[PDB]
Amino acid sequence: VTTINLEDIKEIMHTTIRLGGKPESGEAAELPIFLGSSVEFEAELYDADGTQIGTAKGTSVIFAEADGTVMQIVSAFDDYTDGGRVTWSGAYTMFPTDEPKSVPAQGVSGRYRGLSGTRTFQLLERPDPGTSLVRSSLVLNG
Amino acid sequence: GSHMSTVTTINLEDIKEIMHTTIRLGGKPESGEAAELPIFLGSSVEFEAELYDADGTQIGTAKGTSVIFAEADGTVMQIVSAFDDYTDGGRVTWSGAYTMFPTDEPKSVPAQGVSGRYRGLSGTRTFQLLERPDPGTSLVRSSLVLNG
Repeated sequence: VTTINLEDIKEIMHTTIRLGGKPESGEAAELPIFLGSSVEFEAELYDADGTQIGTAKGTSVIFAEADGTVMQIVSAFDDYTDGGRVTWSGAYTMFPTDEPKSVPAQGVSGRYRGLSGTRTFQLLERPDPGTSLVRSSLVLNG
Repeated sequence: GSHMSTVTTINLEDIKEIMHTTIRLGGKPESGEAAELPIFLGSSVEFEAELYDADGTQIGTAKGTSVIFAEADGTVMQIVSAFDDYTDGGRVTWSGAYTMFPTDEPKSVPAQGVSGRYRGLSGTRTFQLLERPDPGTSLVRSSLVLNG
């Protein structure tokens, strides 16, 4: 039974962050709609020795649940030079912002195809709105 | 990179989807840590749906969440994270971002077979809003194409 286990991924994430808010014009202004704050990102992925192992790209958007829990939804994927492509997506709690977060992941190509598991990501440093340092990990099996 | 081999095909067309929705307006956070931050809660939909073939036989269920946001030029988008569970015992995840408007044209995001006969296949999940027979319900025409 195959198990894949990437720990201590260094993830350098180039972020485009958008405030959102009430639409002002267009069809959306005539509908009950708020635009959520969003992050569009591209990232380089490195192993714990600093060797690049791949890249990532995705989008996350802020929303809230009935109980008042502020959430983020993300849809993203990794490309691993060695392993292949791994999609990942789900909703996770926004707060606290410095704890590790995880959503389900699916391997879809290369040696990762047909395995599924969990993609993890923890914000270490956000020095400016353009780049974040993330500590990441991936487990797949099947 | 993604998978280009298309040795095996699964093509599900003309799925009739009865979608039950929980709609939240969103807006500015009113309490807590989020309120001190410059953020907006996107309008969101949490949904569960029964999936039928064209004969009225249930072929599965779907569950997910979608949220409205916008691109830099102001184009309104939705992001969705979801999955189908089919009656033959497999799951297909699907997620991505698509342009909101017009709300009546077919939309689609990438899809991944994760278990059952779908495992290891990849492709596209499509969905088209046909009508809203009441504020809690959407009737959707859907299709799923997977290969690998």
